[PDB]
Amino acid sequence: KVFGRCELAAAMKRHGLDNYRGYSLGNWVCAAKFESNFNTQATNRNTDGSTDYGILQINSRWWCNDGRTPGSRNLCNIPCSALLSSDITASVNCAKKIVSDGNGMNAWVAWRNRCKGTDVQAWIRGCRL
Ligand SMILES: [Cl-]
Ligand SMILES: [Cl-]
Ligand SMILES: [Cl-]
Ligand SMILES: [Cl-]
Ligand SMILES: [Cl-]
Ligand SMILES: [Cl-]
Ligand SMILES: [Cl-]
Ligand code: NA
Repeated sequence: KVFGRCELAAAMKRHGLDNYRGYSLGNWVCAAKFESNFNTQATNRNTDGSTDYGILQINSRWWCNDGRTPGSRNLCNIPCSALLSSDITASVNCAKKIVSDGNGMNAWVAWRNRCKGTDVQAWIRGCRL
């Protein structure tokens, strides 16, 4: 599914991401735009052989099982295919674990490079929330 900006903001608000560990909703919407262009089916292969999955590009080295990342962990206890669903529940529940891991949203390279320190409230402007 390719979400609209406000559609995704509403879905993330309903799943408890607004101010989760102090990160306002616009941070999560901005991260999704630049990681995946709001497409749940996005995949990208890394040099190390791991793959990033779904709207928040969650990596198979640590967070999900894809059956082809040798010596990896599955800390979210999910098949990586679950992260590509039109239902963002699995992605949101795993993202809450990642952002609690000590580096906050710096875990998402596109957030650090494109969202951090910008006016992220712009990402939820005009939305009915
Ligand atoms: Cl947009
Ligand atoms: Cl915000
Ligand atoms: Cl594996
Ligand atoms: Cl594991
Ligand atoms: Cl699994
Ligand atoms: Cl959803
Ligand atoms: Cl933090
Ligand atoms: Na894994």
